[PDB]
Amino acid sequence: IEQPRWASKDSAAGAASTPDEKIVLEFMDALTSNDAAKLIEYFAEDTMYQNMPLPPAYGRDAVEQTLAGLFTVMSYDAVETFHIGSSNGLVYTERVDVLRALPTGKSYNVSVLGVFQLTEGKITGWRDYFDLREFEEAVDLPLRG
Amino acid sequence: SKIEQPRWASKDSAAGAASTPDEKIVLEFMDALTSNDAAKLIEYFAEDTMYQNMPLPPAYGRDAVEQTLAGLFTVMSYDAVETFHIGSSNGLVYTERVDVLRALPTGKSYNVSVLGVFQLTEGKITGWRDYFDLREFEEAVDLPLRG
Repeated sequence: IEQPRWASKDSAAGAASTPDEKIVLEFMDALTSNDAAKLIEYFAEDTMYQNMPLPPAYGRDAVEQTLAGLFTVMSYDAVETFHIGSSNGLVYTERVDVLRALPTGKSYNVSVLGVFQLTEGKITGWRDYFDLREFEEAVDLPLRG
Repeated sequence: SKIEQPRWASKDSAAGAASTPDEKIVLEFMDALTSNDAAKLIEYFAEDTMYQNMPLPPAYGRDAVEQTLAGLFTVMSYDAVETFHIGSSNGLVYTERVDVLRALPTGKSYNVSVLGVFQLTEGKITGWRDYFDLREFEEAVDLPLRG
């Protein structure tokens, strides 16, 4: 994967400085496992999940339905984290997701900046920011259209 | 014109406010965004800086950054910048906001969900990278900016 001009090679910024940062870094290694069963155990029952160009999931049940649904048509082949920071109960990861669109077998590097809210070491919020359209026209999978 | 705060926005009262010096810089820069002045905004930048709204190409050095900002203000006006979350670590500042944008060609407005990262040394911006869904904004205000 690409390590951009702007991504500092002070390779921490980039490592976990707080326990939450270590949880978020752990969570994203579970991402490449591609099973929403293992991922959902990091969530509190009162929680959210929203890839922002798509509609949000609220509560633990809805989050599982969305994660699972994603894995029905896509796969994480790699998650690369350049910058990880945290203030005020919030973690921020500026990373790159390597996604294989399952129905078309095609792959893409999604540049993504995410925010996680943790509460007693449980994810109470997860919001991924990126351009949905450039993912779609690159892997032929219009996830909204 | 007015943003209502989403139900997921952290209720920690500090999350909303500037938690460090770097953060209040980045917060004030955000208000200068409503000045729609690339020459005013370019002030906040160290000169070995960069800028990238992430569905668009990166601009490196203040040269491009001011010019890139300049080209955007040709078809766009920031009406408002509502910052829900702001935090910092290891020299970077992150803002989770809503940008109330208006297309000068069509007059239409759309509130764009942004997570931005600002790289700060100096007290001067050395990197600024906005993440958001571009297609959503374009369709909404009818102003193709990539297609």
